[PDB]
Order: sequence, then structure tokens, then C-alpha cells
Amino acid sequence: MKFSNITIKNFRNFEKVNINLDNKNVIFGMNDIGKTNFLYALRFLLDKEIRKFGFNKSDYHKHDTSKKIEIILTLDLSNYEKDEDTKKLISVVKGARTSANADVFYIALESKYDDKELYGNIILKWGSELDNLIDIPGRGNINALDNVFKVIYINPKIVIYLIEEPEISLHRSMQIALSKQLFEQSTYKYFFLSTHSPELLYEMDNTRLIRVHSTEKVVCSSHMYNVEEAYGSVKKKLNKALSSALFAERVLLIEGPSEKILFEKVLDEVEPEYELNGGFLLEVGGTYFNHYVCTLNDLGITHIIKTDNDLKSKKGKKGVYELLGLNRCLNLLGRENLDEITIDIPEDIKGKKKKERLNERKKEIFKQYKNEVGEFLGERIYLSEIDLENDLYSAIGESMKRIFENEDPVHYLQKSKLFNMVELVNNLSTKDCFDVFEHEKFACLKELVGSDRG
Amino acid sequence: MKFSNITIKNFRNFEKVNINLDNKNVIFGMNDIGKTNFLYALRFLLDKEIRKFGFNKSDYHKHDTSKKIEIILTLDLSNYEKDEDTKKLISVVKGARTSANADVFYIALESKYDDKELYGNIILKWGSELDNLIDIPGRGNINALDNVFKVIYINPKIVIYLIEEPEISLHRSMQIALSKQLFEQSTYKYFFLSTHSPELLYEMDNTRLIRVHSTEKVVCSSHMYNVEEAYGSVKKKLNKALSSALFAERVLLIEGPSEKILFEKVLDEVEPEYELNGGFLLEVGGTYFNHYVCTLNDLGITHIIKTDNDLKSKKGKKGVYELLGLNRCLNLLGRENLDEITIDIPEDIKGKKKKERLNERKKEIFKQYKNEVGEFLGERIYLSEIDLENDLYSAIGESMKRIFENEDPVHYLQKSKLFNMVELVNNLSTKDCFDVFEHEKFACLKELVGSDRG
Amino acid sequence: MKFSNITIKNFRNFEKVNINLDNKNVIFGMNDIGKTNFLYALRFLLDKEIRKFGFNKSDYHKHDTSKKIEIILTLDLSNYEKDEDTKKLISVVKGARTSANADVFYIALESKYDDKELYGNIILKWGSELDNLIDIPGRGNINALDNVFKVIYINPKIVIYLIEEPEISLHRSMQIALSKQLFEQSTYKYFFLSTHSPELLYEMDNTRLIRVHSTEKVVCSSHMYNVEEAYGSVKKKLNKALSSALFAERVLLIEGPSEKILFEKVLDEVEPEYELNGGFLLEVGGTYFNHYVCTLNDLGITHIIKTDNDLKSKKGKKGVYELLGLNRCLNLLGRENLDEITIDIPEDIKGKKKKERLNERKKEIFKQYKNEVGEFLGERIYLSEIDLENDLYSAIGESMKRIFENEDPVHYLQKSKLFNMVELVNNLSTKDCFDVFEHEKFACLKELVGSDRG
Amino acid sequence: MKFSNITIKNFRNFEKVNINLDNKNVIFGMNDIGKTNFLYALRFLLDKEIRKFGFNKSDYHKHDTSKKIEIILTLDLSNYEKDEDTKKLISVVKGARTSANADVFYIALESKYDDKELYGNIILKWGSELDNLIDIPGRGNINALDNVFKVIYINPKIVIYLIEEPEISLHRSMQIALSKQLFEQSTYKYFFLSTHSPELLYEMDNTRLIRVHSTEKVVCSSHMYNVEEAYGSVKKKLNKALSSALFAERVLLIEGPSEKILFEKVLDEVEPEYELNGGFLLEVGGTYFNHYVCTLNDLGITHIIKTDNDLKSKKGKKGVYELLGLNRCLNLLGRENLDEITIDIPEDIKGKKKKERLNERKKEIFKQYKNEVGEFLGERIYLSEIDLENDLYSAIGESMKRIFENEDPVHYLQKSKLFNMVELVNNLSTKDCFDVFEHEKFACLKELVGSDRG
Repeated sequence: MKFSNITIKNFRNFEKVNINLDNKNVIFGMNDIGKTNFLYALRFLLDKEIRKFGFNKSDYHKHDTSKKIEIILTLDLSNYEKDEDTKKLISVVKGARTSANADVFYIALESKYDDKELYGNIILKWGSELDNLIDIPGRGNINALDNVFKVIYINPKIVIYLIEEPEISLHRSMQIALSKQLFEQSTYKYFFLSTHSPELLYEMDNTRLIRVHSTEKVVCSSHMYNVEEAYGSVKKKLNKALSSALFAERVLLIEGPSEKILFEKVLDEVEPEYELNGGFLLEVGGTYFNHYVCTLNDLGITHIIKTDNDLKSKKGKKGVYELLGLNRCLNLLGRENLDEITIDIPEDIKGKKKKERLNERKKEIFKQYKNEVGEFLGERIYLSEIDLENDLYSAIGESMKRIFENEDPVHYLQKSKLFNMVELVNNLSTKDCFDVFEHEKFACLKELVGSDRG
Repeated sequence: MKFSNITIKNFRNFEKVNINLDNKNVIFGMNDIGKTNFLYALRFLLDKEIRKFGFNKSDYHKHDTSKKIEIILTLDLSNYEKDEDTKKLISVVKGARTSANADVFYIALESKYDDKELYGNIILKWGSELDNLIDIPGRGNINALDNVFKVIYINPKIVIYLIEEPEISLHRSMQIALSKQLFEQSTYKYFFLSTHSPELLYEMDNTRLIRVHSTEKVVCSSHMYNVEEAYGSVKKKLNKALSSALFAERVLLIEGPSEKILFEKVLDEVEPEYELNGGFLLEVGGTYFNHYVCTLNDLGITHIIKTDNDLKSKKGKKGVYELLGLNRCLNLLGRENLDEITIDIPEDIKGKKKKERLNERKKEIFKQYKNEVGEFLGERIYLSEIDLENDLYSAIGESMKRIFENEDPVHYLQKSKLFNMVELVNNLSTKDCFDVFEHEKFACLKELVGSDRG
Repeated sequence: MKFSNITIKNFRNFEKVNINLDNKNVIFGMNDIGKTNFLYALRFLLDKEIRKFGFNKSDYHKHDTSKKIEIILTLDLSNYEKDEDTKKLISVVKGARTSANADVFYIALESKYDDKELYGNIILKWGSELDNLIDIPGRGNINALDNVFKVIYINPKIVIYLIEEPEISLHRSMQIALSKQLFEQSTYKYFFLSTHSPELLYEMDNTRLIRVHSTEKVVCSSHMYNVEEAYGSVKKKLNKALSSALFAERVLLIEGPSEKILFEKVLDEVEPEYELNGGFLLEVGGTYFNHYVCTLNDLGITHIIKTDNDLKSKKGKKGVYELLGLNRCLNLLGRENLDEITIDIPEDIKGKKKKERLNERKKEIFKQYKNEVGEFLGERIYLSEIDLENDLYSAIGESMKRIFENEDPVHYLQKSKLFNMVELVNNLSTKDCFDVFEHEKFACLKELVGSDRG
Repeated sequence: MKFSNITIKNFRNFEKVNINLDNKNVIFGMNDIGKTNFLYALRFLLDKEIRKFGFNKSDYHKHDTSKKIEIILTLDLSNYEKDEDTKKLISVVKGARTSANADVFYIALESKYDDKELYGNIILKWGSELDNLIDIPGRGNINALDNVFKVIYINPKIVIYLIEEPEISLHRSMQIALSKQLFEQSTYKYFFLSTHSPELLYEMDNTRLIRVHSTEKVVCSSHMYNVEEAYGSVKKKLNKALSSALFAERVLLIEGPSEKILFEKVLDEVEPEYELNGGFLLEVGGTYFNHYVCTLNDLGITHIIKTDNDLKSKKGKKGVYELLGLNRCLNLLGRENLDEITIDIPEDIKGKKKKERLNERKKEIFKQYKNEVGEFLGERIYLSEIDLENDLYSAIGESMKRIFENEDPVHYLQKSKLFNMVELVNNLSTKDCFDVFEHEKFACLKELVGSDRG
């Protein structure tokens, strides 16, 4: 058995929502009322201790309008022959599946109007098809649906867990321990989890991620999160980086710590983001962008990428290079990897002349694929012509020639990436941070901020 | 007026504790009962709503032993021009202090025995000296101490705020907003704050940090946290890095993301629960170590440093280099910076021979200062001879020659730091990570784990 | 429809109890737990707010023994023209009862075992006969039984009221007002009432009185209380006298205030705690005893009768007298009244000789009917030979000659019944009251106390 | 020590009340809020658990007007030298009584305004005189007044009990037991008791009775209730009669059960809700009226008396009679008893003519003392000329001649008091009950009803 989707037609703030499901569902977002009402909708469907009180006047969409509450759950009855849960579900629902080739099962919840005697009268029905459902029989206080499912609710037979906000008064090491227990152990086969803590998502895999949007109207996006076998050795940094970005509205994907130093200085001088959200800065280095981009795109989070046009030399060869920075953006657009170029160079001196020759090659590569660069710019993908250091020289190069006594200030900062960046940031003023922010090669910061003039 | 220290001579789980204070005090740690009882001790000293109920039997260290509760607060009254709160404390407390030469002031709490009549009878006294205190006069239900101080308690006249766990059911952007309001606005002049969330400490300055140790016996370490004017341009990254490290037991200070990739691969193969038991990896890049080390040392957190012997060339000068990797560790040991050396290198080729000459000079430098290196190993400071890549080649170099078709994998892995390290991690087995973990040049990982063979 | 009886086959202190019912049921007694659980048994039968929680482990007679709870209510459904409630019960319960020849109708409750899964699972069934009951159909949270009956519970569709202890913090005039509203108004057609206050019973008629016995085992006696049209002009005195006697264990029925004054003096000298242990003195004068005796006998209260052999003259006729004192006891034994006698007395003097002739006639009538006197003594009926004053002279006559200067104290004490008896009580000692108490003509006091020597 | 009075000068419904006190105080009445606030005023004076919360805004007289709450208690410090409670009070109040001849002690409560800081600040002071009170010294949370007194509050050192409504869910035999314990045992030396049940007053003596009047404005009447040694043998009957009359507004004092039969039939035909509005019929026989009348007069209950002009013969002498009916009313007005009169009557036949001669003597006696009869009529005292059956014959005598076959229906009613009055009441209509009610010899019933319709 595998939960597929739940449709809630009328509830406290749900109107016609459909949320795709899996086993191991996780819900998060700004709307705490929507997450609480999602868990209470599950409790009304599958827990008798909540269902026995019926529906009140307050638990309709408007308080006297659209008096038909429907909650329907899809179950995917077709499975393997050897699993116990499918057969133990089928053995209770006898007259349900009229055909033995039935693949989909439905558990429905109907409600009467609240005007009659100030009561709701929840009525439950199964059936293997949406039309022609039949009633769930029960002799007394107990339904036949209660014989199959058990619901355990946590707040500080087939078993479904509902964990609400377990990080309250909890140290972060115990949150990481609970994350490992939730997503690795076989005890929690079916659960629904709501949280605000990114430390509960450091170990996460084969889970359905549900994001509830910031609006008062409940909007839900669902993504089926898997980590494939290629990223198994870099899974921990990937999950630790992405878990804090899941709680953001706007995420800028950058390479390393020196870009974070520069962008945090520029943002602290321009907009300290006490008025704004203050979206996330995400460090992505050594991998491709497709995993983060599909995860954030299916969840409704806007993704901004600034990258450099790198030329990676091949291993064990001479004079051949890969178009890695172009290939990552082409993989983002869904294209295939380009062929490798061959660069023939004399020896001469190999210190400083080779970087100039490679920079000229990067310039003419940037000239060749300008249409693909415009297609990257159609999305929020920003590919530098050579490197971000050259863009910084094109923005604030007079200040860089003032601070650094060398005739060129680029190579002095390339020769020590982290240490010289702090020296430039220390001697950096308010005027030229705005010069960086207003430049046309730093529009990624403008998209990350997302400012409105008024 | 500035709070200096509070001494609690007998209370429900305190024995003889003495905690130094400031304005803007922050308390954190594993022992939640100790933090709650610290806030209750402050409420018993300064809040009449807690004093009017008196002391029970349970408000004692052992439930009958050493029945004399003393809570004494030191104030350091006399300033000349600093504030108006000193004068409004003088004008009410005219009795014991008359001369302006008295600089130190005391507010003392005493309790009677609970053996007979089942009551505590909290008695309060002021006085400018520890001997010869005099009673606080009060005509009815109200003391004269209540005219000076006001206490506001938050849980989800001179004014003192007591905020207990404000991050409960709170999104992390609002935690950052509350941190900025707590440590930048002038509304919260005096407060005591307890928290589990690192997002409430992204903006912190001029504050007293109190750490409560993991033991059942209450041990408190207090540090006066300031950020000086040199680190003002890198303050936000530094605070964001240090706030998560404040909630750990063992912290390893590393340089950048390549070290993090390699070390989390090695740790995930060897001990995948290092974050559960209190380990943390801290990226420190572009600054000196002393600001992190003094903060972690005064709070009782063990600090481990893994660094490389770098040569830093100056700006505008040719042939002179800085012994910066030695200089950071010498600054950690409280010593002055070494003088700059001169290296004479001919024209030749600048690519590969220059690196070999610099590595040879680093080997001679490492041989010259071996006594200082042994003193660095006396503390938890680990300085490599050349680089981490050479130590990795000394550990798993046959594996690196197997993965990489180049005969020298050190140069190939140093051409692209981030992408080639992910490639090495991808084709890495369980046998290689134990070879890295058991090597003598990677004892920092053993100190971070904390396991001792003998 | 008229409530007939309820049988509770297993409940938290009921074993096989069977209580006859009517409309307007009143329950009282020492066992407060039994009254509370009687009202809870009614709530478990007829209220969905109590049924929806089911049965616990504590809702059983012994906590594991005889796990089959049955609560069955009989209704005597079929009338021809009496009310409209019968037709509105037929119209919903069309299934089991179709013919109009079925006069008796049943509402049955059954419960499952609480051994496994910790639930009771109350199951309800109707049917016009005890065998072959059928289930009550209900589509959702609501039964078809809930459509007919409504239950309103008071504690400081056919409607049943359940009033529990309404006299709490209530002035006694409002208790009499609630009594008049409960037993005269047509709003409370069906109710069950529990009380400790006799002021709630000053207006009672056409009601079923249920007494719960003082034992821990629940014993219930039911009496159908009516006041006939003969006692309609003295109804308020019978109700006010009997309401306080309903809360007693032993009741002595006396004539007037002289007997009460003498017996309260004697009891205050001998056993001053007769009211604490359950004794009561009831004044009955001018009526027959049968209305009190049948009510007290059906409720399990022991009744003791002390009376005098009076001769009652008729109106308008001379020389004919009625044997009223014999006739009341003969009516108590279910026998017809004796025929009138004729006494021939000459003119003579009418003051003192006439009383002696009447006393001699009373002595010879007492000699004639000694077998009937012995049968009265078989029950708790005590008939004096002439008068109580002669028995007092036969007990303490020397004391009466000492107090009163007249040689015959019987005539003097009979000239003024109230003022001379107070004079005899005033000059009375402890020795005289024990002489009255131990005399053979005052065994009614020994039966009222209840102490038996052997 | 003995409590004398408590003055409450501003409280939540008290304005300037003075209530005289003794030991063993009992408070009752319609105003439940006034009794509850009287007990709260005692708790605010003498209980630290109520003083430590202070005064709110609501517990002032109006919600802002006359913000000066004063509660003062008087104690009678003069006592015998062997008394312990006086000595243990004096040993704590050291500087209180400036003279050793001080007889009166004061315990005073004062309050501050609640306009600022929203606090009451209860301040307590002793002193042996109303001017020049001094503060109660207390070092911490505890006053010196708390060392002397202990307060125990009951709701379903010198020790004061406060029992509020103990008859709730209590059987009446336990109420009589608690009454005997409260008023006979020496455990409850000091108490204040509030009740609604007359069964808690069956044993009562040496107590202060406080009645709270039916108005919303708190009016309190206090009476010192004692039973003298003359009524010690009729004490139980007297207390059982008076306890139910203490909860009434208008009380008619009648002789025996025949008058109760007649008057309660007449009231059931005329004013069926006489007891609902505060009427009560009290049987007084064989005693004088003064003990009931002084108790009801000091408590503010209106007393109505209907009595007959009886002639009682004297022991041991022939022909002398007492004017008992005149003497009881003269004792009510505070006059001495009249001398006995002598009637010389020959032997003749003493059946019927003797009663006629005695009735003629009663008529001329009624003619002699007509001025005293008018003075009795000035109060609510009604004395018949001969007897009540003669007034009944003067009212409805035609009906009595219709029912009774005798030409003289008075003597047929006199020869059997109880059975013939029931026979008259049985054959009694609505018309002649209004004839009894409207007659000028039955104005006591009109005063008993007493409805000011206008």
C-alpha cells in the first residue's frame, strides 16, 4: 500500500486542495494554521477520538457556506503479492473491489449540513471507484475502518504517526538524532511531520516534501524527494545546505566562501534585510545544480544561480578542456553536454601567459554561445564571461587599484582567494558597495532581494 | 549601573555557584533545569509575585540539608556621568550609602528554615558592604526595593526582562528579527535570555554569554563577548558560524569546503554519529583564530585547530613572503609576529618549479621552528608541513594514483579544489577512510571525536 | 407512553437490580453513589454524549468479573387515545412493531468485553419482545433512537429531565417553589430527581418514589405515590409531615404535641442521639393511618404506631359511640369497621362520673377484643386501654402525686393538656424517664430506638 | 478574650456596617453575596493567604469611589487572670497597651488607593485605643499578628474556624450531628458559620445570630441567643420550632395543630403561595411567648400572635383561676402578672352550664381590660374573647350548623379537637374560606400574608 493523494473539499481554510502524498510525508511553511488543519483533517478521516465529536459550526470554510465537507484518500491497492499490509487491507474490505484487477482504493468522508440540530454527522464510505461507493458497516461505536488503521498523535493494524512540532525545548543534537530515527528506521513506515527546524531534515530521503505557501489562502506544493546513487558520497553537505534553504523564499546559489564574504559585505552595506525577508545564500560547489533546482522548483521556491565560465582540464590528457560552467547550465535547461575543445599552446612561461590565453578562449566561447547565454538569462541563471573577480574589477576596479598597490588587482586576489578578499572587504566603503549592487553583472543580487520601489 | 555577578549560596539545584554578569546576559546549555532555576532565582530576588508565596520544602538543595538560602547581587553603583539610573538608585536607598566614595553595592536575600511551620520567610537587605547590611523597610505588602526595579517575564523604575525560550513555534526569520531587536535596540537595556536556537544569536555583541555544562551538577562559565573594530566588516559570517558552534562540546576549526567534504566523507564512513555526541566542524577562513578561541575557551568548549603552513606574498613587493601560518598559531600562544623572509627565485617558469621551491622553503621553515611546533601540539593546534593535500598523499596516495590517471595526483587535485575533491570522494571506499582516520597527520579528527584508545 | 421499569443487569455497583418506574420518578436515600450511578445508567441508555465515550474498565460491577452489561427499559407502548407520543414513537420504530396488538416495547443496551483493546462498544437494540430484538439502524454518528428522545441534565421529540441535587446553595422558599413547579406544571412530564431536601417534596402527587437503602449493596424500593380525593383538604399537612419522615429509618406515629413534649423529654434523658441514628417522631391527628403506613411499608421504612382507645360520639344522636381507636387499627389490618355500640347513661352529673363510666366501658371493650389487640401487637401497633395519661400514671404515678398537689393527677393533667404537661416535664428527673422507658406500656419507644437487649 | 464587634467601613458591598459579635457566630439570610463577602472580610483581616494578594479594583464599594478600606475588630482585652488566651495575646503585643488597666483592644486594617500602580497595599495596625494606633512589626513575609491567630477555612495560637455551607450533599442526620458538634463540643471555641439548612440549628445556645436582610443593600441584625434554665426541659422542641422560623419573613405564632389545620386549609383556598413569599406558621404551646418574640424582634423578623383568653385553675385550691391569656400578653408588653381571681360556683351539674359561666366571666374580663387589649392590638398581638371556635362560629356559623347536625356546632367542635376539625375542613368550600379571611377577628392571617400590593 502507498498513499497517493488526499483531497479536502471543505475544511477550516481548505477550498479545493489536492496534495500528492507518499509514505513519509513532511509539511512545512509559514502558515501554521494550515499545517495544523491539515493534521486535523487527517485526524478527522482516520482517528475515532476526533471523529466521535462530529463537526462544529466553526469547522466549515465560511461559517455558513458550502455545507458539504468531503475528505477523500487514495491508496493504490495494487501491490506485490508478498506484502502484508495490502492483503490485510483487502481481507477486511470484502464487497469493496468488485473486480480483482482493481488498482485504486478510496476512503471517503462525507458530512451533513451544520444547520440541522447544530451537528455534523460524519459519514464514512469505501469503494474501489469514485462513483458507486458503499458504506462502512459498524455494529456500534466502532467502524470496520478502525480495524485496519491505528493513528498515534505526538505533541510535546496499519499504524500512521502524526508528529507535530517535536523540536520544542529540544537541543539540536537530539533533533539530528530524531531526524536519523525518522528517515532511517523502519518503525516509522507511515508518518506525517510538521516542523520549523532545519536540523530535523539533515537526514532525509525517499520522502514527500509539502510546502505551505505564505499566503492566507492555503496553497500546497508537493515534491517527491530522492537522492540518487551518484550523490551518495556528498549527501550530508547537500542535505545540510538544502534544509535551511527549504525555509526560505528566495535562494541564491553561489560557489564558495569568498563570494559569500563579498555578498554579505555588500548586502550589509546596502540592505541589512530587517525590513525584507532576507533570503538565503546557498553554497554549491563541486556538483551540478539539477538536484537543488528541481527540489526548489517543485516546492515553489525561486532559485537564482550565479556561476563562472570555467574550463576544466581533462585527467590524464594534454591540451583538452571541458566546458563545465556552460555544461551545468545546459543540463539545467535540459540539453546534453557539449563536446570537448582542444587547445594547443607552446610552453614558453606557464605561469601568467597561460591564464591570459585561457581567458581569451573563454571570451570567444562566450561570444560563440550568446544565444544560449540569453536563454540562461531567460531563467535566473547568470554565467560570468571569465570569473567573478573580473566582474568585480569591471565594477569597482578603481577602489581595487587604490587598496592594492599592484598595477593589476585581479591576480593579487586570485593568488590568495580567502585572505585577500577579507583585505578588500576591510577597506571597503558604502559608496562602492552600491556600485557593486547597481552594476549589470550583479543582477543576481537584485533578484535575490526582489525589492519593490512602491 | 552594571550588573557584575550574582552568588546563589543555596537553592534547589545550586550549591555555591558564582556567575559573573553584565547587562544583556544570555544563558544556554544542556541542563534545562539549571537554566529554569537560574531564572527562578532571579525572580525570587527581584519579583514580588514570586516572593509573596515564599519558599517551599522543594526550594532547597537537598530537601532538608543546609537550610540557609542566600542570593546576593552585586551592582557597582557609583559612576560620575554615565547614567541617570545610578541617581535614581541613590535617591531611594539613602540610608546605608550616603558618601559617593562607595563604588560597590549589594542586594541580599536570606531565608529562614522550613523545618517548623512550613514556611521560608524570605528577608531582603541592602548595604554597600557585605558585612553590616541593613533591612529593606516596607510599611505593608510593598518593599522599598520594589520602587526601584520592575521585572517583566516572557514565556510563550529600572526594567529587567526575562525571556524564556522565545523560539517555540517560531519561524527562523522571526528569530533573526528578534535577535536584531534584542541586541541592537535600546529598549532591552537589561535582560536575561535562555534559548536553544542559534538563529537568535546571529546578531550578538556587548553581551555576557553563560554556558551551563552538561553535568547534573551545575557548572557555569561566563564570557564577556565583544567584536572589535577590526572584524566589523566580517562580523555577520563570523557570528553565523560561531552561533552553531556555541551549542557543541567539541569544535574542529577548518579552512574551507574541501576540508569539510573530505572530513564528512571520512566521518560518515567511520563514525556517522559525530553530530549526535557533540562534534562540530567550523569553517574559519580569512581571519585569525584568536576571536573564536578565546570565546570557546572561556565558555569551556574544547577547540581543535587544523591549519596549513602558508606563505603569503606582500602587495607591491617582490621576493618577500609572510610566515602567516606560523603567525596565527603564535598569536594563539600570545606571541608577537615573526619577521618576513626573503626568497630569491629566478625567472625560469612560474607554474610548477616555483611551487616546488616554495614547498622546499616550507620544509626548511618547518624544520627550523620544531620547538614552537611541539608547543602547538601541546595545545590542540595542528600545523601541516606544506598542505593538507600532501598529508592526504602521505595517507592514501596509492589510492589517489589508482583513481587519477595522472602520475602526480597532488598537482591535479590542486588545479581544481572543489570539483576534483568530489571526484576523489566519489571513488572512495571504506578502507581509505580508515587509513585517513588512523594516520598520525590526522589526529585532529580523533580529538574531534574524543575517543581515546588508552 | 408510561415508563414501567428499568433492569440494570451489570453496572458499577448494580448486580441484578430491577426498579419499577413511572413518569415523575424521585430517588433518595443514604447511598449517594447508587443514586449518581442510577442517573449515569439512564444517561448511558438514552444520551449520546455519554454513549460516544463508551465504557471503561471501571464501568463494571467487579472490575473484571461478569463482563456483560445489559440495561433494558420497558415502555408499555400501546394506548388508543391517551397521547400523541405513542404515535411519534410508532412512526420511527416501524420495523419490529407493525401490528397495534403489541402493548409492551423494549429498548435494550448491550456491551462487549473490555478485556482486549480497552473499549466497551455499547450496542443498542429495540424490539417489542425480549427475544428476537433487532438492531437500531444509524447511518453515521447518530442512531434512530436519538430522533425520538432528548435528554436534558441539570446540575448546580420526547424530553426526559434529569435533575441532580438542585437544593445546593438554595433558600428553602425556592425549594418549595421548585417542588410546586416540578409536581404541578406540565413542562416536566418525564423526569428523574435526586435530592436530600424535604422541602422539595412539600407538593408531591402522582409520582414514583424510589428509596435507596443504607447498605453498600444497592437495594431499591419503589412506591407509586398518590393522594386520593378524601385527603384533598388536608393534603399539605400529610405531605409536610411525611416528607421529613421519608428520610428516616424508624418512624413513630403519635397523635399531638403533648406526646411529642413527653417523648422528647424522655428521649433527651435516655438517648439524646435518636435523630442521629435514624429516628423520627411523626404527628398524625384527625385522619386514618393507612396513607402513611402503605407509603412507609412499600419504601422499606419501619413504622411504629402508638394510639389510644377512643370513643367517638356521633352528631345529632344521643347515646351511640364509635370504636374509632379499634377501627383505625382494624383498617390497618385490612378489616371492615366494627358496628356502633350504645351506652345508656342517666342524667346525674356530666363532669366526672361520665368519664368514669366511659373508662369502664373502654376497659370492657379492651377485654372483649384481646385477640385483635394481640394481632395488633404482632405488627408494630400499640393501642392503650383508655389513654396515655393513665399509662403515665401506671408508670410514674407517685412522682405525679408528688409534683401536683391534687390527689388525682390524671384529671388535673387532662384539664389542660399542653400547659400541665410542660409543668410535669419541668419537675421531672432522670429516674422518672428511665421508669417510663423501661415500662411495658411504652415499648413503642424501644422499637423507635431499635436497641434490643436479647 | 471575646469578640465584640467588627466595623467594615469600605468593602465590595459594605458601606458603614457595624455587626456586634460574640464567640460562636452564625450568619444567615437571603443575600448570599453579603454572607460570602462577610467571610472574605474576615479572611482579609486575619488570613495571610488572602492578604498576600492585596486588594483589586473590584473589591472596593463602588469600583472607584471612596478608596479607603477600613476593617476594625474589637476584642475585650479585660478578662480573668487564669485565662490563657488573654495572656498569650498580651505577651505578643508589647508596646500596645500603654496602661495596664486597658480593657479594649483593636486590630485595624487600612488600605491605600488603587488608582496608581493597581495595588491595594493592606496595612495592619494594633493599639488599645482608636486614636494613636501603631504598626504591627514584621521582619519579612510574616507579621506579628500571624503569631497569635490561626484561621482554618472549610468549604465542601488562637484558632478561628470559618465554615461556609456545610450541608451540601449532606443527609440531614449528619447535619444534626454537625450542629451538636458545633454548639456542644469545646473544639470550636471561635467560629463563624454560614448556612441555609435549619437542621444545623437544632442544637444552638450561647451563640450570636446574624441575619442578613433581603435587600441588595447589606443590612445586618445581631442577637445574642441564650436559653435560660426555665426552658431547659423543653429546649429541643423550642429549637426545632424556631430554627425553621428563623428563615422566614413573617411568622404567625399559633397554639396547636387544629389551628394549623384550619388556617392552612384557609390559606390553600386563598393564598396558596404564602410560604413561598416568606410566611411561616409556628406552633407555640405550654410556654410563654417572650423567648420567641425577643429572638425574632432582635433579628428583624415580624411576629404575629393569635391567642385565646384562657382561665387556668390553680393546684390545691378550689374556685381560683389564673388569667393566663392576659398574663402572656402582659409579659410581652413588659408588665407584671395580674392577681388571681375567685369564682364561686355551686355543684349542680358541671357538664355544660359551668363552661357557660366561665365564658361569661371571660366576656366580662375582656370588657374590664379593653384598654390593655387595645395596647395588645397596637402591636401584632390578637387575643380572642373566649376561644377560636367561637370566632369561627361568629364567622361561618351557618356552614357549621349545616354540616354538624347539632343545633350548637361549637360544643361538637370542642368535644373532639382534631377529628371534628378535619370533618369541618373536608366539608368546606371556597366561599366560606374567604369569609374567614375577610373577618375582623382573623386579621392575623392578613398580617401573615402582608403583601404590599397597594
